[PDB]
Amino acid sequence: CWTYEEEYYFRSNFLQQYNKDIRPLNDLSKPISVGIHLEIAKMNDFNLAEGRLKIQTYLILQWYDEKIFWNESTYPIPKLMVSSKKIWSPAISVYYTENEMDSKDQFQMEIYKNGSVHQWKSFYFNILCDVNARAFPFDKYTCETMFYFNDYDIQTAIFSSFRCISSTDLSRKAWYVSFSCDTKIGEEGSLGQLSLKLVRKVSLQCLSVLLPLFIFFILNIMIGYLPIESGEKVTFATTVFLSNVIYIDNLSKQLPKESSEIPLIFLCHIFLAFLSGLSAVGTIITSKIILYIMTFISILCALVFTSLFFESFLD
Amino acid sequence: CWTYEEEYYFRSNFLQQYNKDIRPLNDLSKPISVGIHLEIAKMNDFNLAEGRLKIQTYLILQWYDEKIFWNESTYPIPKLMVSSKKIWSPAISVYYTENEMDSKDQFQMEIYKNGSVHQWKSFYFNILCDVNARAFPFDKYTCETMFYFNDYDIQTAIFSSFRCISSTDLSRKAWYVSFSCDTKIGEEGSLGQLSLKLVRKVSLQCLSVLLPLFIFFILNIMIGYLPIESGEKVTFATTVFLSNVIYIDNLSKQLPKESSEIPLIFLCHIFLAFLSGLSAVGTIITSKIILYIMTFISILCALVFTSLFFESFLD
Amino acid sequence: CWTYEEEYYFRSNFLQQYNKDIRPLNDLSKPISVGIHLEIAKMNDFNLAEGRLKIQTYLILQWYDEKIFWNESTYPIPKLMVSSKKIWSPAISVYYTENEMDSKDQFQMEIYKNGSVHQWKSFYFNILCDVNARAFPFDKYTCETMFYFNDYDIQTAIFSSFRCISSTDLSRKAWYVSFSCDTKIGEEGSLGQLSLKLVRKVSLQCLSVLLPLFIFFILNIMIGYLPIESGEKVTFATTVFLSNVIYIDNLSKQLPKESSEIPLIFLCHIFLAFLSGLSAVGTIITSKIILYIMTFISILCALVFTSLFFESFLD
Amino acid sequence: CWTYEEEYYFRSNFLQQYNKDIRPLNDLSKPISVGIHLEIAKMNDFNLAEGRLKIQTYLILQWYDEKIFWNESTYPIPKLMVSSKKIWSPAISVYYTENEMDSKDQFQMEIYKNGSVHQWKSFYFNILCDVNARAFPFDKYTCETMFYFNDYDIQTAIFSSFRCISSTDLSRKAWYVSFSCDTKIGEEGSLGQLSLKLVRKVSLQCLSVLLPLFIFFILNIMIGYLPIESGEKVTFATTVFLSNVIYIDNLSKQLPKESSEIPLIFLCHIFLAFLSGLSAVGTIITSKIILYIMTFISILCALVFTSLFFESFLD
Amino acid sequence: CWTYEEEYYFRSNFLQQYNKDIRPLNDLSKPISVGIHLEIAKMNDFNLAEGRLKIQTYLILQWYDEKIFWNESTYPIPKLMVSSKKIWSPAISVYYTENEMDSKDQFQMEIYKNGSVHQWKSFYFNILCDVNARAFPFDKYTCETMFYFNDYDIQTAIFSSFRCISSTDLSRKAWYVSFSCDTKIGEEGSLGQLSLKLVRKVSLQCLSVLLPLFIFFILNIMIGYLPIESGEKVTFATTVFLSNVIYIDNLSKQLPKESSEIPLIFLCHIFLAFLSGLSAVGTIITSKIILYIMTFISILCALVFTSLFFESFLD
Ligand SMILES: *[C@@H]1O[C@H](CO)[C@@H](O[C@@H]2O[C@H](CO)[C@@H](O[C@@H]3O[C@H](CO)[C@@H](O)[C@H](O)[C@@H]3O)[C@H](O)[C@H]2NC(C)=O)[C@H](O)[C@H]1NC(C)=O
Ligand SMILES: *[C@@H]1O[C@H](CO)[C@@H](O[C@@H]2O[C@H](CO)[C@@H](O[C@@H]3O[C@H](CO)[C@@H](O)[C@H](O)[C@@H]3O)[C@H](O)[C@H]2NC(C)=O)[C@H](O)[C@H]1NC(C)=O
Ligand SMILES: *[C@@H]1O[C@H](CO)[C@@H](O[C@@H]2O[C@H](CO)[C@@H](O[C@@H]3O[C@H](CO)[C@@H](O)[C@H](O)[C@@H]3O)[C@H](O)[C@H]2NC(C)=O)[C@H](O)[C@H]1NC(C)=O
Ligand SMILES: *[C@@H]1O[C@H](CO)[C@@H](O[C@@H]2O[C@H](CO)[C@@H](O[C@@H]3O[C@H](CO)[C@@H](O)[C@H](O)[C@@H]3O)[C@H](O)[C@H]2NC(C)=O)[C@H](O)[C@H]1NC(C)=O
Ligand SMILES: *[C@@H]1O[C@H](CO)[C@@H](O[C@@H]2O[C@H](CO)[C@@H](O[C@@H]3O[C@H](CO)[C@@H](O)[C@H](O)[C@@H]3O)[C@H](O)[C@H]2NC(C)=O)[C@H](O)[C@H]1NC(C)=O
Ligand SMILES: CC[N+](CC)(CC(=O)Nc1c(C)cccc1C)Cc1ccccc1
Ligand SMILES: CC[N+](CC)(CC(=O)Nc1c(C)cccc1C)Cc1ccccc1
Ligand SMILES: CC[N+](CC)(CC(=O)Nc1c(C)cccc1C)Cc1ccccc1
Ligand SMILES: CC[N+](CC)(CC(=O)Nc1c(C)cccc1C)Cc1ccccc1
Ligand SMILES: CC[N+](CC)(CC(=O)Nc1c(C)cccc1C)Cc1ccccc1
Repeated sequence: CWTYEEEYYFRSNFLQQYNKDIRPLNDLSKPISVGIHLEIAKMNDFNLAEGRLKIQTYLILQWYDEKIFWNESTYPIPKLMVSSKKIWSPAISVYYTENEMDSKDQFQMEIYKNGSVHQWKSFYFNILCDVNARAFPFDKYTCETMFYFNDYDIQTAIFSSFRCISSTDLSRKAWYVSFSCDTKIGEEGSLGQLSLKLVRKVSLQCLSVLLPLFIFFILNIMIGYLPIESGEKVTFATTVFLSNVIYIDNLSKQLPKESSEIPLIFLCHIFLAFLSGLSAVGTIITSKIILYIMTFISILCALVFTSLFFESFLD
Repeated sequence: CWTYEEEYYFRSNFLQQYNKDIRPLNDLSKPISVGIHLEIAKMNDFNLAEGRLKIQTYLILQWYDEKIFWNESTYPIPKLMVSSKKIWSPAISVYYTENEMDSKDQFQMEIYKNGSVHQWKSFYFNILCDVNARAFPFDKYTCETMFYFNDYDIQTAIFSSFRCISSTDLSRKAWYVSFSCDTKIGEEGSLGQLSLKLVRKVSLQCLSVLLPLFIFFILNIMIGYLPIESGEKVTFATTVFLSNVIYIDNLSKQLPKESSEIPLIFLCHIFLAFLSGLSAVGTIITSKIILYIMTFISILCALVFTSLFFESFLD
Repeated sequence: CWTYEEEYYFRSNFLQQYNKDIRPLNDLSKPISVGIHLEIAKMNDFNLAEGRLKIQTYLILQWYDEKIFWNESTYPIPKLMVSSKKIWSPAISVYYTENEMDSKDQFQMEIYKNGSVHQWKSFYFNILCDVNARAFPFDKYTCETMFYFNDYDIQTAIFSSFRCISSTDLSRKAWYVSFSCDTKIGEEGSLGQLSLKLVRKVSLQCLSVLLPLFIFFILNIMIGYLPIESGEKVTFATTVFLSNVIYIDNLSKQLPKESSEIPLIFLCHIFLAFLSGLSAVGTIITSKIILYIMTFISILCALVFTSLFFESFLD
Repeated sequence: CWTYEEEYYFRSNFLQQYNKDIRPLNDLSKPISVGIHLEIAKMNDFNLAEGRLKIQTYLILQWYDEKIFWNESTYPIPKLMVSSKKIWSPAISVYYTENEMDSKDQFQMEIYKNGSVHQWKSFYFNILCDVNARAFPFDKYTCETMFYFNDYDIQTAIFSSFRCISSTDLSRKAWYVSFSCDTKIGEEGSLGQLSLKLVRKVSLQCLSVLLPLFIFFILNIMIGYLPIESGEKVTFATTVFLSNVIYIDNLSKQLPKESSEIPLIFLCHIFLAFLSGLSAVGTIITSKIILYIMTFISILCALVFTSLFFESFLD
Repeated sequence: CWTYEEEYYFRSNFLQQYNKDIRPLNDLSKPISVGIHLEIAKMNDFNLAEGRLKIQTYLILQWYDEKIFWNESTYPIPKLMVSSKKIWSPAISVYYTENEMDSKDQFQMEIYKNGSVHQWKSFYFNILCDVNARAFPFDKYTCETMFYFNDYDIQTAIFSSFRCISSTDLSRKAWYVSFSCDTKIGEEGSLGQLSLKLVRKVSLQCLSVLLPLFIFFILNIMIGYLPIESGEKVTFATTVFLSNVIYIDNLSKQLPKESSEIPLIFLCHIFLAFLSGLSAVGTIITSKIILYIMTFISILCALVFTSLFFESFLD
């Protein structure tokens, strides 16, 4: 039941010989052990096509201050909240986001009688991702980032643990999210790794991108069965060809810009456009002076590519 | 009728033994009760398609400072405005917007003779929303967020109330907005839950989504009654099929992404496309030469989808 | 002809018993009168379709400091420039933009011998607008916001005047701008109201939005006078309908998010698409088993709508 | 060869009776003369269609501090670098960008033995521009802005000079950039006027726009020299009409907004559309059963517009 | 094995006669030598079409503080981490990004017993690039930036070295990146010149602009060898030519904005069009009153352009 006056007197006289610039140890030749417990709360996913996933994480850093220990016999307080600029706290940062991460300290530290210190932090940053889009829509992403100390190497401060959990609502929207994190020993200090794996789901909206690949397909075989007596055919074919190539342009603006392998949808569209153009050329050449063969080739190639797509299919 | 000199003296000598880092209580073993009165002022709606609603709220925090009580006998001032960095105030935040909420303190606190303190705050944040598009064009959105203390748990500071009102303009902008908020007890402290539910008002701007379905329904059913003597029947069937599939492609781009269940319009149109394609395939197979039974069943399937669509109709 | 040393001596000893947190009045029970002179400098109009106009205004606040009066007999200075953080100034803000307006105090206050103080401020904020699109593309907007004190109510500080002017270059670019501003008495203090009225010009570039409609009108009535012999008519028409319904979606994207009345362009496009669909159905049923009648109906409806548009026409 | 110790001693005792809030003059009734030397380094051009050109400029302000003069007899230092918050420097700003210019001071001031002070500044601001698109694609723009003291009027501080230069790599791509600079005298003190004139280059990619102008020209002339025996002439004329109007729309989507006058190419294509439609309706009348007059009118108008276009043609 | 108390005592008494505004030299008439070691970590190339590449670099500045030398005999500390606002550090900046680079000092400095000081910095800035489009899609970019001291010239501070390395993952993604950096001597002090060269990799996705040309080429050369007896030849030529105009319009939207040369592919296409259209004209006009000649010229010039492209062809 500590009253205001004694908490005031304590706060006046509990950092007497304390310098927040010095790691709180009785022997400074050894590292200070900091534990981390991380929770991935949300993902943005806006620029995931360009290779950047904007995620938010919550950290609970825990360490031991060996200079701010007291006992209730003299100060009947079991714990306190102390601002971040009054005592030593470690500065953490993640690779490739130093300049685009505001890092405003707003959560005070919580310090116990025996020196245990807990600090709350939240990071909102881009984690770069590598895209495997051979099967599209069902692209797969792998992401990685490393947390490190802003000022301390392995001989000055070390991550004693690194655990990650999830809010259970990461994978609720069009992603299978699987994470793993553990502490590594980097060249310039102790690092905490964080690896994410995102696998797109089978949403109807994502599969709508297949319909164009259907349309042209129909239109393609639909050049064959037309008024061959009329020259309209060649013109019609040309028209289709144009549309197809234009669509490919628009298509390239959606595909993950840089995949480990070329997506099969693009190859199918290229094949269809090439076949339509050659069909127009062939019909006009015949008019100057194959059907079943063209249909057989189309069927063979399309079935091979669809079989590959089924092979790479996920559920 | 306090003059400038006596208010100057009071301001000089009214925080003598006061530390703003300490909750203003005479017994600190119990939580400080903070009451909140909230008003949802505006909505953005821009990114509601992605699943984020950007709202602005005005908060009136009210608590009791037990160390700044005075009486008019010695200080003829009934109330004062004192800056946010002179006396203790609680820092509030909302889930999932810690790192994208500027939180600039610009309104001073108002303190009465007996310690009653009122503070004004304004938050402008993204409240994540979940979309149900079963009845699209009309969609339903549910949004939720929680307010919490940056620094205090249930044993150090508690929300004694949580009330919300509106500006009477949220309803006007093409949305039925209904909200409900109350104080909860979370795992890590007292929380203020705020829940929003947005339905979409009826607009004549949804003939854009009704007309195509009606016209395509009529065209599709009219394929049965044609100059069946003419082979053009299969031509009409194919052209209608392509038109339907192109419409599917266009439509799928204006449905919400994270839809809980597939919208009914999509099912109606995709089934109509299936029907027309089956009709064309049957016509061509007959020309070159179970189908009828399936078509008969299909019409019933469309009747089922249309009944579900009308059952979910709003006003 | 005051020298550096006497201005130095003055600046050292002219805020002796002054607290910038107190209103500079000899009797603090009465309000402090602050006069405002505003000027709308520029408009953005980028997001005006979404219902937000971004304007920049210049303010000249003028009040009387009843505690910093001096006379040239002792200090040969007629006036001074004193930084904003040395003497009391009122904090002003506007509705619905508290969280997205960066308060950078960069202009010093100008204080005369008799206490008159002038301060320069510049605000850059969104002002929400209500749209009327009954006549489109010649849409009309009404916008409105209020200025208020951050920290003072009617019994503490009051706007003694509120006057606005314009830079004369507001209406030079595709808008007729009319403004009006006066001081009101709000529930929570004195308010300064600012009302804008924007009316779009007749820019011939804007008129191209009517060009697509004309394309269809032609194609539409260009369905009857064709090689009807070729049942394909049905097909051409179905193409037309598809095109119209793919346009209408983009147009709905273009239209103002919400209008007090439904724009006529949308209704006309809906009618044209409907007529095209019925034309297809009619040719189909006729082939299973009007031209001049269809033309008369189209002419009547179009003339009625254009007559309503001309009735609503302004300038 | 001044050592560390004597520079330390100098820095300690060279602002003894110096207030940075007072203009450094021995007679403060007269203005302080500040000289400016500006260099336009880069332009952004991204929003130049909307009328905003984002430019970066480097300023070297020069003035004379009459209170920080010393001689090497007592302080063997010829010049020093002193931070911006130790001595008086003038605050400069530009019109219509006060709220969207960071204005971070990062370059120290260079002060010589006799008081001459040089300061570096870099502005990155939008400068509103007026577009003249009569000649398209060779559109031309004019921009202007003014620099002014944040805190001083003509009787307290004046610009003694205002010179400008370019970066020598400014007009090297797609623009003929010209500049002018002079010291005006407004109602709120001395002003520094900066005027820019941008003229688009003759990049052959832009000349691609002229290809359609000839195509649709060829097509209109071509309508007459065809198998007029076939009534299809109506169909072909309607086709060129529809294509021309569709183009007109697409091009209008490219023309700059708020243009001073309607571009010539727009009128050319409008008249070509009119000619095509007139020919189509004339052929329809012929089928129902002025030609040479229409051809003469069209040739005259098109040749007049082309002569004009080529008259303004640059290079 | 230094304990907390002696490090506290050291930090209290190791900046006794130190001014962080003074370069840490014993003879200040000579420059202070600062070494740099740079690493381009990532690049964004989102706006690379506009000519701006956004790269992130990591710097390790190294210099010698001649005033903070101590020895272990009195202070058993071999090195220390000291904040950036306790001792002198140089301010570095790069050309043309002063106003769009946050520059937050977050990494402390590491100082050794003998005065060697290291500092960590990270810059995230745009580096302007020049585009060569002669080989399309295999465009080549050249970029350059210059690092300099915010406050020091060649007689006050100098870059003793300037070395750059790479993270080895720059070129992993659709770019050949080759850097080079060395120190220069500019007119405003020592400079660090950084040069980049980007050359797009030869993918298959970047070979979908080959097919549209090739096919078109054939089509264009297939206008001559046709059933010339059939007058429809001219109609097919108009169809292909309209396709050509549409494809030219599409392609003009993909080229880099400001290329030094004229993209060869764009040339090929536009020239093929103009000459084929002239051939069709020639045919119709002559009938109103060459084929092989136009085919020969088209082949000659198209092959000349293709060879000109193959010349610079990369892999
Ligand atoms: C320093 O003091 C702190 C708190 O005074 C100690 O931490 C607390 O230690 C107790 C056990 O001594 C923990 O109790 C256990 O908590 C878990 C919750 O995960 C619960 O499941 C168990 O049934 C049990 O109640 C308590 O959680 C823990 N709290 C915190 C915040 O750490 C710490 O152990 C002391 N260290 C030393 C070296 O004395
Ligand atoms: C501490 O002092 C404050 C103000 O001096 C007290 O708050 C005020 O309490 C009075 C009643 O004592 C309230 O009067 C009532 O106001 C309501 C408005 O809802 C009105 O409908 C009633 O007819 C009556 O006039 C007054 O509103 C209220 N004002 C504020 C700003 O809180 C507070 O009760 C005092 N606390 C204690 C423990 O004495
Ligand atoms: C306190 O002192 C200030 C400045 O000495 C007084 O304001 C000034 O008052 C004079 C007249 O007393 C004004 O002169 C007039 O100015 C207008 C411009 O609007 C001009 O058109 C007239 O011909 C005449 O010259 C002067 O403008 C005005 N200046 C300012 C900045 O307010 C103020 O009246 C004094 N107040 C008291 C209570 O004595
Ligand atoms: C106060 O002292 C400063 C520097 O100590 C003087 O500025 C410098 O003045 C000298 C002449 O006294 C200038 O020398 C000339 O420089 C030009 C460069 O344009 C050169 O072409 C000539 O051959 C000659 O060397 C020097 O440039 C100039 N430097 C600067 C940075 O301004 C200033 O004149 C003194 N003022 C008074 C009132 O004594
Ligand atoms: C001032 O003290 C610092 C550190 O005490 C000295 O820097 C260090 O100097 C030693 C040699 O005296 C270097 O050792 C060598 O390091 C290289 C790594 O490149 C290694 O390959 C060699 O086998 C050898 O171990 C050490 O690297 C170096 N460290 C740093 C961070 O620079 C510095 O030389 C002293 N200055 C003077 C003037 O004595
Ligand atoms: C949900 C409360 N939340 C977010 C509002 C995060 C939090 O404690 N989750 C958490 C963590 C971080 C680790 C393990 C287990 C759990 C449940 C509080 C918070 C913590 C640090 C910084 C900011 C907020
Ligand atoms: C409209 C005035 N307004 C916004 C300009 C908000 C305000 O009082 N509404 C309100 C609240 C917040 C609670 C209950 C009842 C009402 C009417 C003032 C304000 C309050 C807090 C923070 C910022 C501004
Ligand atoms: C044009 C000079 N200008 C803008 C550059 C604005 C200014 O005085 N016009 C003004 C105002 C604000 C009210 C009434 C009458 C007039 C002429 C100076 C300025 C004023 C306040 C803040 C920033 C700049
Ligand atoms: C190129 C060096 N540069 C830009 C990196 C600008 C500079 O000296 N050009 C300059 C100026 C500003 C006026 C007249 C003549 C010249 C050559 C240095 C700089 C100057 C001021 C502010 C920031 C940087
Ligand atoms: C990978 C660690 N990293 C980035 C996390 C960069 C780093 O040491 N690479 C580096 C440099 C900068 C120069 C030479 C050799 C190497 C390996 C540390 C770092 C350095 C400066 C600023 C911030 C972080």
